[PDB]
Amino acid sequence: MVTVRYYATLRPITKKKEETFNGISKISELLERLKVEYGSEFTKQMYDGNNLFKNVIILVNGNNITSMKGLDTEIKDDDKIDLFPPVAGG
Repeated sequence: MVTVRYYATLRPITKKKEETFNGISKISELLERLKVEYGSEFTKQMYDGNNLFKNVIILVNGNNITSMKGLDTEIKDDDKIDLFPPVAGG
């Protein structure tokens, strides 16, 4: 199982702070999963202006993906993802 943390508008969107997931082993599939599971309400609540994911900040197993991989980023055995609100959001 993989643990995911919410800090951005996603928190008040799902009414939670932490939850587990299964089936996701990559960031690319993870992000797309959030928009689907949470629906458009999440994508819109996060989309401020034009783009959001382009500024979105996600930490994989405690580390920025920008300093490694973009959408092909993978998670470690630890399985831990963090979602924070981008400078464009809010």
